[PDB]
Formats: sequence, C-alpha cells, structure tokens
Amino acid sequence: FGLDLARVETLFKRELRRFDELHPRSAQAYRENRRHWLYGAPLHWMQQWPGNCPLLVKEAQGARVTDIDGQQYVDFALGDSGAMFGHAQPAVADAIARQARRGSTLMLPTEDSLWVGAELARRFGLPYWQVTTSATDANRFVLRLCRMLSGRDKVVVFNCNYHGSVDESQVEFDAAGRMVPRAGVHPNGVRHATTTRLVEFNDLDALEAALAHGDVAAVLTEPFMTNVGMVPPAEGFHAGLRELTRRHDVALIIDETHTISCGPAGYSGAHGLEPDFFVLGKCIAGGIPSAVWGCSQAQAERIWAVLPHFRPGQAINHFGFGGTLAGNALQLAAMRATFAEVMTEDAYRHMFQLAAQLEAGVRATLEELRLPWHVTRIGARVEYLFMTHAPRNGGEAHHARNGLIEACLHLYLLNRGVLLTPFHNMALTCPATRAEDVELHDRLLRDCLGELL
Amino acid sequence: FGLDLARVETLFKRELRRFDELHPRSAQAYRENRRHWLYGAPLHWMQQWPGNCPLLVKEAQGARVTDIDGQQYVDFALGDSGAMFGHAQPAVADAIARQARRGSTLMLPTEDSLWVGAELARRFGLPYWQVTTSATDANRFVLRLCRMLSGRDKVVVFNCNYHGSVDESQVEFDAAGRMVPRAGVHPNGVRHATTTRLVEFNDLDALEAALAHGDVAAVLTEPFMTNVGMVPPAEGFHAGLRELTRRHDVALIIDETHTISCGPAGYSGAHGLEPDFFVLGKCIAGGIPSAVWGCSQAQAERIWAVLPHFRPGQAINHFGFGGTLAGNALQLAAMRATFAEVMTEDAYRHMFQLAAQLEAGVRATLEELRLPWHVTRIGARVEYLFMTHAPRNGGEAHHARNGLIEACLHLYLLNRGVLLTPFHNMALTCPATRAEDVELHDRLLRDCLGELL
Repeated sequence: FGLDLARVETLFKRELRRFDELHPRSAQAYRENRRHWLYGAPLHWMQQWPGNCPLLVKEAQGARVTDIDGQQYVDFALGDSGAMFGHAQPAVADAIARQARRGSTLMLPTEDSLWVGAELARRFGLPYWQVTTSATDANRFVLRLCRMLSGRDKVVVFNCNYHGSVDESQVEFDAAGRMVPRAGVHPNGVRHATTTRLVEFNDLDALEAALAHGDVAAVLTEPFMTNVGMVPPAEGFHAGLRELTRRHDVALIIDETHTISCGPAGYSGAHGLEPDFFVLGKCIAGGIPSAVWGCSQAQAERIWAVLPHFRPGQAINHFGFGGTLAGNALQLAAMRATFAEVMTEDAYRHMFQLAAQLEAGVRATLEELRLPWHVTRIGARVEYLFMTHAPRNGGEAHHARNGLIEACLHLYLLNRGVLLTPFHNMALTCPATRAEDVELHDRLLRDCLGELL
Repeated sequence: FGLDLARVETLFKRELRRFDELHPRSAQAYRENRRHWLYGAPLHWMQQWPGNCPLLVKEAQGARVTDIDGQQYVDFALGDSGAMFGHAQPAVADAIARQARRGSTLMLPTEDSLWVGAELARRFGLPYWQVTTSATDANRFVLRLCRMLSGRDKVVVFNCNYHGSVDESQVEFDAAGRMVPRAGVHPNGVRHATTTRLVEFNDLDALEAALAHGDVAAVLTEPFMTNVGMVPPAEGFHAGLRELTRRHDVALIIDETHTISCGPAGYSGAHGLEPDFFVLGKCIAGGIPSAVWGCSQAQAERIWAVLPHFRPGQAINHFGFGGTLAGNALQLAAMRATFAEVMTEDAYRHMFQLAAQLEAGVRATLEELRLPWHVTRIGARVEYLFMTHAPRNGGEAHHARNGLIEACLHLYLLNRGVLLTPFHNMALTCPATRAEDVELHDRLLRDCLGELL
C-alpha cells in the first residue's frame, strides 16, 4: 500500500502509549466497565476504536466533543453517521424534550405523524411510509413484504454490501466465486443458497443471470456503496438496474442510510432514480433509534392484497414485523424537527463546501506523497481507499483495506483532537463543521503520512 | 364463551357508531394519514385499535391521556407496556432532555454506562450485559451467540410464544401436532424444521424429547407466558426446564419484556431462576427504543472464546450483530433514571395494590355474571381469558381468545374513557394509576358485560 509496515507498527505502538498517557480516566473507566459489560462498553463495536479503550464522552455539541479527561475534539465521526447533522441540534433536542414531557410512547399516532407522512412523500417522492427502530429492521421488514407480495424467496445483494444485521445479506464471494458466509459472520442457522443470490456491483450481465431464475423477490442495494470504502455506480448502471428489475418484476430497494449525504432527497433525488422501496435510518431522529421506509403506490397495492387493512373485530396479529416502540410519538417529534429545520438546502450547501475542501486536501496529500491511494466524495461524506483507481465493485474495494494502517491513521488523529469513525476511512461534515476543523484534519493526516514515509 | 355473538355484534355496531360521533377529529386525521402511511399510522399495529381509526394523542402524563378531540382517558395500555411506569416520568423525561442537549449518539460510552452496568448486575444477578435497540434484537443476537458458542442450529420455543420479530419463533402446531408457520406470519424464506423445535409449555416429557436430538443451541421463553393470554408455569416446570437444559448443555434464555411486571428483579428474581441469558426490552428507557441482555459468567467465557476481545489494529467487523444506535448516550441516560428512580420497591408496591384491586374487581364481576372466564395477575399486569380455568399451555389458551368479543369490550371502555391495549385482554398499572381509575375500569367492564347478558 505504499507504506513501510514496520514504520506503521512503530508509530502505532508509540501512539498507543500516547493514548494511555492522554486518556487515563477513560482507561480507568474501561477497567470498571469491563466488569459488567460483556465487551467493556454497551455495544461491542465501541471496543473497535483505535487505542486501548473507547473514550468516555462528557459532552458534545455541533461538531465538538469533550471527553472525561478534558480532551477536546472536532468530530468527523458523528456517531458513525447517527449524528450526521451534528450533536445536540437545538430544534431536534427541543422537540425531543417537549415530546418526552407529553408522552413518548402510546402505541398511537400524534399530529406529528400527519406532518411527517406528507413530508416524506414530498421529499423522497414515494407515496407510502412506515417507521421502524432501525435501518436494519426497515430492510428486514421490506424483504418480508417483498417475499409475501411476490411469492419468491431470494434476495439479491451485492458483494461487500452492508445493510445492518440482515442475516440474508451476510455473504461474500470466496476465491472460487462461490457465495459463502461473510468472514466473521456465522451463518446463524441460515443456508444462504436458499435465501440469497450474490452479484458484484456494476455487473449487469451477472444481475440479468441472477434475476432470470425467476425466484428473486427483491434487489437490495445502496445506490453508491459506502461500506467497503466507496464504490461509485458505473455509467449506465442505474439505468440498467432499473430496467432489469422492471423486466423481471423484481422490487428495487434503495438503502440511503449513508447516501443521504448526497442531498436532502438522497442520491435518488439528486440523480433521478426510481426506487420501488426507499430505506433511511441512522440520522433522522436526533439519536433516537429510528428509520423510515417508503414504497411506490404499485408496491403498496400488491402489499395490501397479501396483507389487507385491518378489519373491525379481526383477530390481532403482528404479521411478523413492526415493533412495540416503532413509530412512536418521540421518534415522530424528532423526525419532524429534523426534516423541517435541519435537513435543508442551506445545511447541505454548507456541508458540501466543507466536504469539498476536505476532499481536495486529502487528494493533494495523496498526489504529493505519490501514494497509490485515491479519495472519493458523495456530498457531505469523503473517503479514501488504498488503491490507485476507484474500485469497479465491492470485491475490488475489499482488498484496499488494512486494519493496521487504518488504526494508526485514526489513532494519530484522535490523539491530536480529531475523531474519525473507526469503521471507515471517511469524514463527514455537518452544519456546525468549520473551515478550521477541515484544515486541522488535513494537516494531521499529512503529518501522519509524512512520518510514515 | 358464554356470550351470544349476535348480541356482541349488535353492541359492537352501536359502539362503532359512538366512536365515530365522539372522535371526529381523529377520523379526519386518519383520512389524511392513510394517504401517506402504508397502514394509516407510522406502525401498522396501530390500525388494530378498535373503532374505525387509532386515536391521535394530544398529550399524556402519568396514566392520563387526552386526544385531539378533547376526550380524556385513563390509560391501562401504557404504550403496550412501552410506558409501563407511566407517561412522561419526570426523572426519565428530564434525563432524556438533558442528554439530548449534550450528545445523544457518539458511538462511544458516557459515565452513565458505569452506573448502569453495575446496576444491571446488582438487580438482575447476571454479571455481563449489552444494549440493543429492541427486545427483538436482544433475542436475535443472543440466539446468534448461542449458535456460535454451541455449534448447534436449533432453537426451542413454546407454542403461542411471542418474542418479537424473531423469524425462527414464528411457528405453531397444526391440527395434527406438526410444526408449521404461525398463522398470518409468512415463513420469509425460512424452512422452520431446520431452525426450530416446538413444544407446548408445561410439558417436560415433550421438552426432553426435543432436547435429546442434540441439535438445540437454546431454549427461548418467557418465564410466564403473556402473549396468548397468561399461561403460568406449572408446579415444578421451572425446576425441570432448568435441569433438562443443563443436562443437555443447552442455554436457557429468559425473556422478561413483560414479566418484569412481577417485581423489580423480574420473575427470575422473585422465583430464583438461573437464566443463562436474560432479556428485557420495551419499558426501560422512557420510550427510547432499547433493550438489555445479560449473561452468566459461564456463558461469557464461552462467548469470549469464540469472539475474543478486539485487538488494536485488528480488522473491523460487526460480526453480524449490534447496531449503530445501540448502547447510545441517550438510551443510557434514560435507563439510569429508570433503574435509579423509577423501578423502585415503592413503585412496585403501589402498582401491586392497584393491580390486585383491579384483579379482584374483574373476578367479582365474572363470578357474579357466571361467565366461563377467569382472570390472572402477575404483579402489575392483569389479564382475563375466555375459559373457566387457567390454561395449561399456549395451545389451550389460543382457543380462549376471540377477536369480536375483544374488540367490543375494548371499544366500550375506550368510548367511556378507559384505554386498554388492543392486543391483549390486559390492564397494566403504573405509579401514577389512581384508585378511582381502577374503579372506573371495574364499573365500565361490569356495565358492558351486563348489557351483553
């Protein structure tokens, strides 16, 4: 990857010692938290920050975080996109506080549901919506409904996708081109040959061959892959994807949980896509677990004919999906504030300007140092990969990842006051990001890479 | 069932008209919400309230709800248990408001995690914990870990269980005693013979026969069934369940999402159960979607052996579970307030007094009217079933449910100011419930049943 791995290891060890010295109270907290949390924090992913323990946060506002050791950071991680529009957005926090004090969960709608339903249809261009407690659940539930409406059992996913804890998606290609369980993800009692057809992104011939079996209920995809580094769609890919799925009467599900970085209507709105289903989680409810999903009228009519509107006196049933706290008053209040006050054209304009600045800086560093790496931007979200050219598909991209180099870069920045999400080589801008914060990122990355070379 | 169904239909039709007359603004709202929500509200379950639409809530506090028509209710539904300790509990709402203003989701712990971890271990008597965004997810993720640690693929569940949108649980017995997909729940590409063994509750011989195949990773159960009416465990059943699962090296997962009504440490802490895993969602975070799960020391050691603590520089992986907003700062603040200030001995004592009063009142009415029905209480939660004696198992219980009678009783009460969850024949008390609220329930139920007889 253009670096001396011994120099990376040397720097990394020094930065691990620096991390211990700078964050003693977080380290003390980790010793205590390891006594009662299975993985030393409430979520096992939190163990995967670089450094010997996760930081404990004292407070955060906008793009600023302060830890319990008093260290201050500019935050480009933003809750791994859960806080994409910044921490503690005042309209959203105010809406959450107000609604909590007048009922958070009633198993009933409020007036905010009226506003949000109409907003979702206006913004995202599909008429009918539902709310879940996570993007994962939106994907699971849409796939169930697609199986119900179509009578077909298989879902197409793309190699090196991520759609959450959707077990049918947890597959990869092995060296022989066979679909096998994703590395490190147990098959969990699923035989994926019965549930899933796997294809590489940007391969219309392979997609045709998969759909032609006649057993595919849906294609589930990001419109631009973001969970193996960034994989842009090739020229003509979306048009082909849309055409093939129409021809084979296969649902096209577009998951914008990350690609909502592209604009206020997502990638789909910015590029004229025509999804059958649209999924969006992570960032829309101020840090309350939530997602929305939407569908076309044509899909809605097929769903209603296999799951009719409930009749008076009918036997109660969940029908295998929904959730007790899904679509609750608190979620809807937070969503209303987010869509009305936060996810605006002006907000995105600012985010794009700062993200473009960050992208240009990374690119200049990669060019100057002659690294065989590249950087990509989708709106507010910027990521680099350790290969010379943009990947054609997820399988290609996967080879351009490295745990040690990633940990070293991330920790060097962390110890000097910049947080990057540990799961990506990405930076995300929000309305509170300032030009100085981008300059600090840029300088620190350049310093780190220069020390390595 | 001891009622003439034509008389029930007649009363129900009258109450449907009454509902329309009393709630015109909610009906107007429904017409609009059906344009933008697939099932006319954010969550499709909300269509299953009786009456021609779900009520739109204006505000709620404690056990009091006011709708957008200005109608006032006493609430024994409490968000279908999501608001078990009342609406707008002041310490929990204050904690949510405060935390929203200082960072709600950071992909990092806060100091609240220190207190909450220690509290969960103290309260529930298992040492190690994790947080999810729902009870469903806690169940799914525990089952994945049990498959990983055991190398076995099957889960045992009980007929007419409910554990959330856990696909492997969605089975029932047909008329021949064969395991088939649960009515109204599509198999979703699963062949359940490969994932699931089904037994009736309170049947140790059948349980032994299922475990003896050597292919069961776990038994998943409520300790007292609450989702088909109430099915108490028989004398000696828990002792047998614990012993058989030990003998077969099978994990016992106890789901307390409802049975937390039994007391501050759940049914398990009242009755000396020895769960390998303990799951609790719905009510612990003030209406923020959340759940916890805990495991024994012995299970922790087996999990760490298959999924070791993350190492610096290791390649990132979710391993198939967790979620982006799981274990977040906002959830932890709400849980801390709940466990510290809300789920107290005094709260439970109040809840039990009012629930015992409600139970005794229902029973007096059933006995006076000579209905072939019975009522059961587990702590704060009271439910009747349309059969003379407590059911021995879920299959028996399922025959003593009836959509039309249930809708009629629920609507009669709703139109006269008492909310009951539409999915059960249950009433739940909270610290804000008042004696007069119980008296109103008692009188209205007696009036309804008297009109029918």
